[PDB]
Order: sequence, then C-alpha cells, then structure tokens
Amino acid sequence: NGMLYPQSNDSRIVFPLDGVWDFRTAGEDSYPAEWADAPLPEPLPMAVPGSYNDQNDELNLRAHYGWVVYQRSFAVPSRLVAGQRMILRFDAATHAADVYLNGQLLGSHFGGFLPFEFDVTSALHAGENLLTVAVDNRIGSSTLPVGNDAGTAFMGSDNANVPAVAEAKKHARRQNLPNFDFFNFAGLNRHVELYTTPADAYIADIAITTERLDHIAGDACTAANALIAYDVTFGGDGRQVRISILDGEGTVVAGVTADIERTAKASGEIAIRDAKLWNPGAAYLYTAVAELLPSRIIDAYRQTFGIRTVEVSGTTFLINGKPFYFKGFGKHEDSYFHGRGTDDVLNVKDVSLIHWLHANSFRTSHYPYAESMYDLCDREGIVIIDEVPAVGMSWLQYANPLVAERHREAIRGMIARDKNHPCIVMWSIANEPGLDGDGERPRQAYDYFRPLYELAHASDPQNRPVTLVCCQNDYTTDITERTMDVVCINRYYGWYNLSGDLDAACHALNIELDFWENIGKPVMFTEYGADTIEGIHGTHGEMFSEEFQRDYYARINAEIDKRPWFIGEQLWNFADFATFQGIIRVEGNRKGILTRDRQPKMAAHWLRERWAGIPDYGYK
Amino acid sequence: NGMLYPQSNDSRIVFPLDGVWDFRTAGEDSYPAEWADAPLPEPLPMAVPGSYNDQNDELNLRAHYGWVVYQRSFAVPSRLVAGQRMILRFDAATHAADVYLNGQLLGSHFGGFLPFEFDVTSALHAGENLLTVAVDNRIGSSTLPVGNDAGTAFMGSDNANVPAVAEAKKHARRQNLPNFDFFNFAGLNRHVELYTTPADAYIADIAITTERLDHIAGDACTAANALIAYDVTFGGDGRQVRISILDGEGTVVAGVTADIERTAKASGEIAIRDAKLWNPGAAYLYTAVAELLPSRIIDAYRQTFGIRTVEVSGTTFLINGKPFYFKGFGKHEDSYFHGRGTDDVLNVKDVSLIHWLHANSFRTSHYPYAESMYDLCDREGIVIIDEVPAVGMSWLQYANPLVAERHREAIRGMIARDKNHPCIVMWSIANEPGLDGDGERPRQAYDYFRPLYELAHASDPQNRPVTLVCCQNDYTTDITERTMDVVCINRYYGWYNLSGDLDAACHALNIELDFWENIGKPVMFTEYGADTIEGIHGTHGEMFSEEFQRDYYARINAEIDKRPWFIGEQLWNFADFATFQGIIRVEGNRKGILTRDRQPKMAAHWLRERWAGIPDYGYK
Ligand SMILES: CCCCCC[C@@H]1NC[C@@H](O)[C@H](O)[C@H]1C(=O)O
Ligand SMILES: CCCCCC[C@@H]1NC[C@@H](O)[C@H](O)[C@H]1C(=O)O
Repeated sequence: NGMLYPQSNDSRIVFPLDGVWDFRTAGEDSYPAEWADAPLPEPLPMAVPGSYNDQNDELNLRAHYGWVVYQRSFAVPSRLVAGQRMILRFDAATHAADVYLNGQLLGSHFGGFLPFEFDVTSALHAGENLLTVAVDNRIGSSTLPVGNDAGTAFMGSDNANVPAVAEAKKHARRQNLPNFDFFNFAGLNRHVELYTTPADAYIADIAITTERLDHIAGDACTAANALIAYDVTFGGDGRQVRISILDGEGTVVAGVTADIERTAKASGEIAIRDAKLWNPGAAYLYTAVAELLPSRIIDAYRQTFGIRTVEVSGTTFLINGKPFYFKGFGKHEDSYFHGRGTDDVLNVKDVSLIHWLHANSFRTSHYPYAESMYDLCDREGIVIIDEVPAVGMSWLQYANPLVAERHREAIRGMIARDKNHPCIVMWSIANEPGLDGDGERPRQAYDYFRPLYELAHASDPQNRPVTLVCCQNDYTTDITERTMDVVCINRYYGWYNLSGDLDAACHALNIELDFWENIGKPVMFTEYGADTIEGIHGTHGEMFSEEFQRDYYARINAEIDKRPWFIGEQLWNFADFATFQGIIRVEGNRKGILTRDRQPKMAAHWLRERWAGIPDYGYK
Repeated sequence: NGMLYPQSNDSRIVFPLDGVWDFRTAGEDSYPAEWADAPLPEPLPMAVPGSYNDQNDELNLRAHYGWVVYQRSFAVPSRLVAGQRMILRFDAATHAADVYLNGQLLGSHFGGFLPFEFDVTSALHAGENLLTVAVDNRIGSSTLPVGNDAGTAFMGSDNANVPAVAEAKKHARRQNLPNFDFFNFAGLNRHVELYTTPADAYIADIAITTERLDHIAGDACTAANALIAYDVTFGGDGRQVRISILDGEGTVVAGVTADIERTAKASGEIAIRDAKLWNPGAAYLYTAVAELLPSRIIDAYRQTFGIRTVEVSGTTFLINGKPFYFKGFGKHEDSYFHGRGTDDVLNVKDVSLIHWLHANSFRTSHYPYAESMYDLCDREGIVIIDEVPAVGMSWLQYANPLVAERHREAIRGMIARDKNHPCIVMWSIANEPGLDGDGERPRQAYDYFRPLYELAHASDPQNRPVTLVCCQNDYTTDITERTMDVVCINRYYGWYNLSGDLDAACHALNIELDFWENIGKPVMFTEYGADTIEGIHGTHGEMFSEEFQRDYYARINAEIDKRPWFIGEQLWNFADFATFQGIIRVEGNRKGILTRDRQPKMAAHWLRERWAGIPDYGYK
C-alpha cells in the first residue's frame, strides 16, 4: 500500500536514473517488443523527466497517437546491491507503461500521475543493465482522464450536417480526443530512480495523524498539548521500532519504543507538550524518525509532518479551530519546454509567486502533482486541495467497471502517497463530472460517487473533508454536490454565459447563491475567470482585455463578500497553459492571472492588493 | 429614383456640412421632440462623417441602445439660394433617421448604408439654420442587417439550462442582438451636404451602358467600335440635352444632341471608334457630360464611366471577352476611431495595399460602401462585387412583408446609386442566408430570393451577373445557390470544422468540389480563412498562429488550382475588424491577412507572392 519517497541514509541509498535517454516513436496500438532486448535503433534523445511532446520540433509529437519507447543503460557497483532489496521507481509515466529490464517484462501500470515500482532484485546483474520503457498516451471512454472514443475535443467545433465533413472525418488521422481542457502531455513526466532497503526487514509505510489538540493558543501558534498517532508498516521476513519526534531544530522532544506485531505493524500515540502548530502562512514541521531495531539500527526512515487539525463545522472550515478562508487558484503542471514534466525551479518560483500574490492555497487541478511540490508547500505554509485525474467523466463512464476501478486506484493511490502532508486539508474526487439532468441520471451519478466519497474518508487516517468540483450546471437537479463536505463550484457567469454583461452575471450569481444559502453547507469557488491576452487594453474593457479580467473579479468578489457561508475564492487559472487547439483557445488557455511565463496581468496586481487585506483566519 | 452624387459646376454648387456637430444620447425608443426646436442642451462634440460609438471614452457608446441626436447650425448667402432648388443630402445615416430643419420635420429614412435627400427650398431661411438629425441604431427581426429579437449574438455562448441564467437574462439591460459578425457601428457614418440645382428643369439621373463591343484588340486595350447607350432623366416643370463624351485627356471624341420626351427622359446610343477599354489592372475612364439646353446652359452634370462588357459564359467570367480570375477578399468599412465612418485616406491606402498584394478585386461585405471608394476603384482598376445589407436572414424574415420591401429597397437603391461604375462586375443580394434543410425550407428560401435575383437583373441597365453569397451548409438540399449566375461560397473547412486538420479539411473540400464540378456554374470563394494573432508563432503552426494561417491558404489554394471551373479566390478578411464581444472574438474578428492597422501577417506575404504569379486574364 505504501509509497514513501525514496530516501538516502545509513541503511538506504537512492540511484537517480534521470538524464538524456534514448527514444523512438512507435505504433498506434503496438511497439516492437524486441526493442527491450537490444539498444534502440537510430534513437532520438529525450530528457527525463519531461513530456516528450515539445522536445522535438522536427517531429509533430503533439499529434502523436499511441506508443513511444524510452531506453537507457545503467550500472552500479555490485557491493552496494549486495544483500539489498532493490526497487525501481517511476514517479510518473503518462498514461500507461510496460517496463522491461534486461529484456524481462517487469510489469505494467495504468495511471499517469501516480508513482509505481518494481522489485528488480533478481532482474539486475553486474555491468550495464538495459532499461526499456514503453509509454502509451492513448485516452478514451475507459481512461482517467477521460477521452472521447469519437467526435470532437472539449468544446470542439463541427459542421456535422455537411456530408463532406462527415465523410472526411471517417478517414482523418487518428488522434486522442480529450474530454478535458489541457493538452495531453505524455511520457516520463516525473523522476525515475532505483533505491535500496534492507531485505530481511524494512519500513514499508508510515502514517502520522494529529488526533487531538488541547488548549490551543489564541493565535494558534501553539497548543498546550498535542496528541499525535503513528502507524508504521513493515515488509520482509518481539521486534521493536523506535520513534523519535524531532522539532524544527532537530531536538528530540518526544520518543517511544513500540512493539511490532504481525502485515507487520506498529501503532500508538505520542503526547507533545507546547506543540508548535502548522498554519497557513506560518508553517512548522516536525520529523517523525522511525528506526527498526535489531545499539545498532536495522532500517530507518525520516518522515516530515505537521501538527494541525481540519474540521468542517456548519458553514465554517476550521484549521486548528479557527475559521479559514481560501485565497488562491487552480493550477497546472505546465511550462513551455517541459510540458507536464516536473521542474523544481518552476515549483520554487511558483511558490514565491503565491506569496507575492498573498494567496494561501491552490488545487491540484486536475491530477496529483509531483511529490516535491507538496514538500515545498509543507514548509512554505500553503494549503492544498488534492485532486485525482477524474476529469471529463459522464454517464458513459459510471457504467464502466474498468473506469470505476481505475477511479478507486487513483483515490487510494493519491491518499496513500500524500496522507502525511499537513498542507493538504481536503480531497477532490472529480472535476466537473456529469451530475444533473432528468430521469435516473442524477441518481446514477450519486450512486457512482457516494462510495468514492466514502472511500476517500476511509482511506485518510486524518479524515479530512472530501469534495467534488462541480461544473456550471442545473444545480436544482444535481443531487450529488450538495452532499459533499464542502461545496466546490466552478462558475463562469459573464464569460461562457451572459457574455460581457457583468450586471447580469452578478444577478445570476446571486440567484444561485440564494440557492446555496439554504443548503447550509460551506461553499467556495474552485474556478472562475476570463480568457485574457496580455497587452490587450480598453478604457471600457471588453472580453480578452486585461481590464475586463480585472473588472470581472472585482464585480464577482464583491458579491461573494456578502455571503458569510462563502469560505473561499480559488480562481481559474494561476497561469496560462497549453491545450488542444481550437477556436476558443488562443495559444492555449488564457484564463491565467499570470502569463505562461509567470508575468502578472492587470488582474494579478488587483488580486494581490485585495488578498493582502484578507486574513487567513477570521475574514468571515 | 436617381441619386447622383452632388456636383459643383457653373449651374450647381455643393455646400458640405461635415465637421464637429453637437450631440446627445437619447432613449431606448424615443427622443425629446423639443431638441429639434432649439439648440441641444449640454451637448457633446461629435465629428461627422463617423460612427459615434468610439468618439467618447467617458461613455460606453458601444453599449448604447436606441436613439441619439445630432445637431448643427449653418448659414449660406441668400444670393446662392436665390431661385435655386435646395437639396439636403445624407450619404448615410445608420440605421434610421428623422431629420428636422428649423423645427420643421423634413422626413425619415431607414436604410443605414444608402443615401437619401430632402428638398429644403422652403424650410431654409436667411441667417443661421438649425439642423437636427435623430439617428436610431436598433436592429431586430425586421431590419437589414438582421437583428435578434431575443437571445444571443453571432457564434454566441450560452448555458440556457441554468435557472439563474434564464432569470438574469429577462432583467438584463436591453442591447442590440445582431445576426451578423461585425459591430453595429451607428450614426452619421458618411457625408452630409447641401446642394443646389436649377429649379425649373434639372438633370435627375444618368445611366451609361456598354451595349456592344466590335472587334476587341488582342490585348483588349481597345475595340474597333464601342456602342454605348445613355439614359438621362429630368425633373421640374421641344427641349434638348447635349451629351459630350470626353476621353481621359478631356478631348471631346463624340457628341450628340437628344430630344427630351415626357418622367421627362432622353435616351439614345453613341458609337465610339477605337474606344479605349476599362480592364482590371488597366483602368480607362471617359466622362459623359450632359447639358440641358434652353449658347447658354441650363443645367449640367459630368458622369464618369468606363467601357467594358461583362458576361458569364459556361464556367467562365468574361470581361471584354477574356476569362477573368478573381484575386481578393471581403472587406469591411472598419477602422480604429472612425468605426464604419468613411475615411478616404484609408480608402486610398487600402487601394494601394490591394496593388501591393497583387489582388485585383473585393466584395463590399456586407453593405454598400461609401461612394468615393467606387470612384477610387474605377480609376485604379480594381474589380468590385457590390452587396446589399441582407445579412443574418432566415425563414423568419422570408415570411415578413416589411423585410421583403426593405430588401427590394436596398437592391434598387444600391443599383440606382452604383450602376455607372465600370469597376462593379457583379451584384450580391445576400450574405449567408438560410437556404437548406428539409421539408419546405429550401423551397421557401428559393421563392423569396428568385424574384430578388430577377429584380437585380431588371434594375441594372448593364445586366451584370447576380449572385448570393452562400454559407457553409448542406449543399445537397440547398436549391437556391446553384441557380445564381455565379456560385459564391463561404467555406471554413479546417477552422470551424475539422479544426486544425488540413489533410481532412482538403479531403472534405474536394468532396464538395466534386459536387460543384457537375453543377456547371462558375464557382468562386467569397470567404475562407482562420483567426490569426500577429506575433503568435510555431514551428508546427496551430490555430491562431501566423504559420497556420499561411499553411491554411497554401493547402486550400493548391486544391482549387486543380479545378478549371473555379474562377476566383476571395478570402476572409482583408483586415482585422471590430465585432460584438464574445469568446471566439479576440478583440474582434482576427481573420484579416492584415492587422486592423493594415500591417501584413505572414500569410499576406505568401499570398502576395502567389498572386504576383497569377494573371487577371487567362489563368484558367
Ligand atoms: C460554464 C460551463 C463551462 C465551464 C468550463 C470551464 C473549464 N473547467 C475545467 C477547466 O479544466 C477548464 O480549463 C475550464 C475552461 O474552459 O477554462
Ligand atoms: C462554418 C459555417 C459558419 C461560417 C461563418 C463565417 C462568417 N461569415 C460571415 C462573416 O461576416 C463572418 O465574419 C465570418 C466569420 O465568422 O469569420
């Protein structure tokens, strides 16, 4: 179950496999398996990690459909592999992969945004090892994210009534047809590494939870006592594990020795006096150090955590008992050359921009992000809504068992990976699925999502609130969204409807707000905005102008400020990002308050000024 | 019936009333009648000729709905008006106008793009006269151009299924809802002037036609003989008119004296030996001087004309018996400050750009242009397709008698105004009306348009071909377009459908071309293109990039080059232009091969190179 990030210490070593690999395109539905047996013929270079799509301008890899094959060689000293458990880890391969080592099929994985690993202890040998990775970019009615099996792309234009169009369509080059509004970047998007653990016995998983806070200070910087719980899982094979809690200075402030009982597990509680709490804009991190005992140490893992509680109470969202207000945006892992490839420089910069903006949060739209970003937000005090790639879903998917299982895999996987991060305060199990309509459609959606809501709660030891991000729909026939712990709505009044009429947009908004006022749940924006080309200006700003984007947030935010039960504003988007091409996408999605190069539009400055005056706690 | 452009000579004088007028906005469906009786209170300045919408950044006049009121004073010497017929002419008031002089109602008008005039001989007085003009910008289901009585604008975004949206819309500020893709610029868009004629008898109209050419030279520069016909109409009351034909140097090369017969009218024929012909890229103009005889002259008018024939023969378009090929675009009267206001500096520049591009033609999409532009094209050898404002029409309009009458008014008005221009070779009676579908819809469309086709032929003494510009539709059920003299098609394969896939776009195009091949009419493009933001670049050009626009024309034009019956390529558009705001309009319509400031995008350079190698005559 556990997927702890690979760590180097006195018992463990990590060997990164990132760099410039060999690369070939393959077929729409196959690749030569014999490529795993020998070096790739006439290979291209391809940097790892990164999307492959924008790394070769001679080819049109954005138009590629089907398989590609990665390959490299590597060698490690025999004395290091000696007697160790050897694990090959892929942080992410988008969307599906077959992995070979020295011609042996290790196995396969579906899911483009979560890590997977293989025990390669027996497949390794001395000298050069040959690592071959086939990657499948194809999406469809059974994938998450959801693709279309025929027709158009998300908001795609057609003149189906023309006989000539209908015929040409049947003979067109086959392409991925996304039911989502972000480009299908594929490949080894995140790191690849080989790591070691002890073989006889090793720590397989660690879970830390904040169970109770006693007598929280007025400023919530401290609690008189904090009761935390640990749960350690072991693999391999009156054994014991030592748990030391390190404060921010490395001083051991608490420690217990727990017995391991066999599913080898050790669990218990630890009381910490005058515990320092983790808050938005004021992070504090402890380290839980677990050491497997035989004075010698068998195995060890250092797990960062933060002490904080999260509770939905009525129409309030309480972090350490204080009413929190979300200030932020949905993001994307998107940048010019890397595509969906992880880039720690960009992550560090983006975190600084969030502070510059005086935002305090974002959502991982529309997939779990690279693990390093959460670590970064843990230490920088930025709150996260963590979301699985369940985007583009409709009734066709709810009836599909493969989809249901892939959806369960993602929810359990995301939470298994991310459970220990204090910055994560809420889980999102889908973005804009079909939930409304007539007949049995609302009930069908509910019956699909309710067990996923329950699963997210069951999987998370911290028991954080669970939500589903709702598209702009008929909210009166939608019966699912209102049952979530927090109502998260995507609304584009004045952009996709009532276009350009801000008086009418605000009037319509207030009408839907009157509806939600009665539901009595806490409600927040997870999307709202307007496409905006930097440099377009007007004295009376029209759609696509910098001025209109500014006016838009000013008019909308003035309305939600009148609602005490309205607990957050996360806009769309942090920055312009790449999409499938189309008549409404001007070099991608331009709803960023920043450009793709992270430069601030007029609206960013206005938002920065507004957010500077809004406190993390007690705004409402 | 005649609306000769006002002329100054020894019998006639023109007094221009252009300049900076007084101006007030008024109500959605009324204005204060006393504003005609006295100076406007607290007036704004408003230059005229010009649209009013972009002349005041303190107001949002683009959002204005209903009436505005113009006013100025003027005074002329009594000795000039004495014994003269006094006429006040409005070259254009968009869309409807009520005109007052000195508190007296002169009358009203509805056509927004054609001239109208009043006899003010008796309403004028000595000293300052007060001229008040109320202008109505409203469009709807009975106007040409066509507006929507409710709902949305063109290619407009909606979420009607949301209850909040439905309610807000019913309370929204009233706005014009166009069924066309160009902004509803309104006001005194063209010149205003007072002119004089003799009172007792005067020249009211002149029509010149090329009846026959005998033995045209091999280079079509001359004909051994040209038979031209004249028709002069008189107003007022053995009278005679002298008709002198002047060549380009002012030399009298022919002269006849004709008897006036009573609708007092004189008509006859004149033979011109070794006549110099008017051709695209090689214009030649004569002047017909008509002089009403009492050695004294009663009245006189100089009418410019050019000697050329136009004939559709099979799948060829013959000018002076030679097979012509259209190279060009649809235009707009559109510019940054003037709006739809006429600007002869811009007209002169645009004409030089047409030469720069090596284009030879354009269409007056989607309304008759200012008269000065046709004079310009007469002397510069650019061919024109002249079009009435019948845009946005569908079955709702075909059943409305008021629309039918306004449509007949526009066709007769356009042809009465423009009949003498040699540069005009074809008439267009609509742009993209609804023609297709099932049941009686194709037949209903046919029955509406056939008598308008016949009317256009009956109204034009030169009997030029008549067309109707057809939208991208179901060409198999459309029964109207294939009966026009030239088939003019607007096609957006690869933009609005098969988006971004030029292979599939060309495949679909060729399928429709296979259809038109058998119809046996000459066929041309009147629209095709792709929105393009200057400065957006890619190695593999996607939609909105300069490269994609270039690739688009390159792939499409290669296909039509294979069809001998395809006699012209007029793209969309000459230059970026203003539209109603919406999610597919990035600061207006960006399908220009030039920017709104008339700067060339990449495609313009490519098109210039292609057109440089295509001759006006004999390409096919
Ligand atoms: C109003 C109904 C349509 C709203 C759709 C808004 C879309 N939501 C999900 C995001 O991934 C898209 O980028 C966003 C958009 O298109 O910018
Ligand atoms: C593909 C079927 C619809 C095509 C419509 C294309 C439109 N025709 C008339 C022009 O006035 C518009 O500007 C043009 C467009 O939108 O650029």
